[PDB]
Parts: sequence; structure tokens; C-alpha cells
Amino acid sequence: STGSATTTPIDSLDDAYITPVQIGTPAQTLNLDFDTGSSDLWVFSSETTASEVDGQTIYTPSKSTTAKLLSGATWSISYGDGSSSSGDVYTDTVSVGGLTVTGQAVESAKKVSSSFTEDSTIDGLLGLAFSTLNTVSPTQQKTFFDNAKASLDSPVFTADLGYHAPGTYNFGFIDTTAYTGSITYTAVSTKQGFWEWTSTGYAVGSGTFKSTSIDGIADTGTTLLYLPATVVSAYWAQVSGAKSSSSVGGYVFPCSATLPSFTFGVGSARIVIPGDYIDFGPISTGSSSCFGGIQSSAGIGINIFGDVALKAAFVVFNGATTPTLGFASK
Repeated sequence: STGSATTTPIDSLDDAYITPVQIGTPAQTLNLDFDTGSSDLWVFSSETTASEVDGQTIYTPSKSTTAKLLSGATWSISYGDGSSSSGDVYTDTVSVGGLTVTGQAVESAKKVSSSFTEDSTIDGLLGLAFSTLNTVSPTQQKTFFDNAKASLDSPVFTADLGYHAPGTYNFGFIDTTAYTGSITYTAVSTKQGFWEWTSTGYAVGSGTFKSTSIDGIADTGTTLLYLPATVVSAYWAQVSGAKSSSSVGGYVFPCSATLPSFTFGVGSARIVIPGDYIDFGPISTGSSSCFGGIQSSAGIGINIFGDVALKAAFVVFNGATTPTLGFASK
């Protein structure tokens, strides 16, 4: 089997991407944030504290003839950005772009933190990291991908995120029309439950390539590119007037600037992030200070190849017995 679904930016900055997901019988379509950095499929629901729902579409398990309470199961998750959610668990039928999993754990939120409430466009998350990170207790549950894997034509999914435009998540096949040149594959460590890999280096603008190993995670659920302070300083040094602002929470730059590109290495291959992809706009409405899309990972504890990086590539998440990651230009 295969599936193919369009993923759409939630706003004009590409702060996140939403993908429609069918849950239950009859189908209830929710728009979920596909997140290769976590492993829970959770939704706003009829069980979510009413004051914490503000415009989201909710899953109502009592209206699904295939929903079953997973007795005694609870979940609770905290994300890198400080947001969180928790609740109980149903199993139900879940379909993405024509690919159907029966018996998928659907984690129903009883509580969500303010950042979730405040984002009316995201109805929940669909985790695509390794199932070892799933938070359901006392019986850990599998991700949608893990459940689908054996049925797929090939045990892979691909992320093709757009810049200020829709893109595609495919399951079970590689669309050879969706990228240019060849796909370069690179090793993955699953030791921390992430799609963790090692970039071979970077360049800033038209500058020379610096060969250096940068361990990090391919994370569709993180907006920005978070890299070591040395790398980030070298980038922003090429932008007149750019500076790190403790008050704002990272590097800012004059909105009048033209940003240089940033290149990262995948083996001997190179992925070029255009400068415009690094512009996250005014820090507040009407400001001439703009927020940067490349930020320091210092104090995160891990480097994160988030959407800024991934949207410059066609990315293969190969879930073979020994997982790997592939990157192609597009």
C-alpha cells in the first residue's frame, strides 16, 4: 500500500505545516502537525477542557463506531518549546492520504498548554519519530508509520515541505519526479529515539565549505534550524546589523537586509537553503527588526534540522531494519 497527502503551511511564515488525517468511522478529518521529532498521535477532542479549546476541530470518539477506549492508558508529553498536553487513549481507524491503519492509538487530550489553545489551525500532532519515545503508559504504543510499515510497498516515508507553499508527505514510495539529481543517504542513530544523523559541514553564502561533523535530528515539527553557536555566529556575521538579542530570544537582523544562503552537507552532497527561507519576519507587528531562521542550539542539548533546513530538500525517512535518511535537492 501507499499514501500521499498534501501538507500546508499554517501561516505566511511557514511556522508549521498541517496535513489532513481521517480518524474514526464515519471519518472525522483533523488537521495534524506531522512531527518527525516525537512519537505520539494526539488530538483535540470532546474530552479536552473546554476553556482550552479555541477554534480547533475536535475528535469525538463516541461518534466513531470503530473507537475503543484503551482501558487504563494515559499519556503526557512535553515538547522542546515548553508546550505540553496529556489525556487518555482510544484505538481507532486512521487514514492518511489513502493509507489506512486499523487499531491506531489515538491519544485524546484532556489538557493542552496555552500555545496549543492559541493555535486554532493545529488540531493535534502525528508523531513520526521512533516508537520508543511514545509516552502512553502503562503500555507504550506504536506510531502510525510503525503500524503501517509492514503493509507499505517500501518501508519509507518522505517529507517534501514547501517554502510559502504546500508540499507533500508520501508513505510507502519515493516519488522520483519530486526531486532533482540523486538522493544521498546517510546513517541514522536511533539511540535517542530520533532520526539522528551527522551533517558533514556547512557554508555561508558563496563562502568556502567548512568540513565539520554536526550531529542533529531531522525534525519536521520544529520550525527553525538550530545549530552550534560557532556555526550560527559565522552565518549572522555576514548580515550587517544582525545581533543576538537576549530580550527577543535569539538572532535578529534588520528587515532591510538581503540574507545569504546557508549550505549543509549530506555526505559529499550539499543542500542549499536560500536566504529568503531564513527570514521569519518582524519580531512584532510593524517592527523593522526581523527574526532569524538559524538560531543557536546551545542549551537545547541537540542540534535540530527543522523546517528551515528540511524544506530546502526532498527528505527520505527510510524505516528499513537499519534506518537511514536520504536528502535530495529539488
